Amino acid sequence: KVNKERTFLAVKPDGVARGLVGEIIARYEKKGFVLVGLKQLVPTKDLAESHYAEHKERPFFGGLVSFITSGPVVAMVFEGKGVVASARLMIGVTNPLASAPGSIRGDFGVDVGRNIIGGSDSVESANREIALWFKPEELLTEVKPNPNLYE
Repeated sequence: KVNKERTFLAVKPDGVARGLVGEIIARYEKKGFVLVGLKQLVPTKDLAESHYAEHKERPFFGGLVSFITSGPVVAMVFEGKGVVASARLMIGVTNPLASAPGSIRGDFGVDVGRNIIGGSDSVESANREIALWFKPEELLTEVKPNPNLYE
């Protein structure tokens, strides 16, 4: 069902180094989304290249891959109604300087290349990304819907 949609979010090495992990997780918890997967890791080049495959024909791909593998990342899966599009709205837009106050990039970022966090752009991409970053055994099996959040 609709309330069981999931998205993949990565706090990138800049977000981790700046001590923004808890702030970010708290925003998603307060919204009512449920954490169904979480880990810190240093991504491998193989994983990073697959993660960023949509950009592989562009010159900036190499820099995205080098950066995401340059230090720890906090990988997360959140679940809830419309979580893919909502999590993106909560992040802001590609340019942090154009991101509205209240959004994560709007409150915390200034540079496209140090954009703190990325989220899946679609349900199809989210399913692909979740399977890339997490083994099925690392994900919660089932979330009972909170009646205070869902009718």
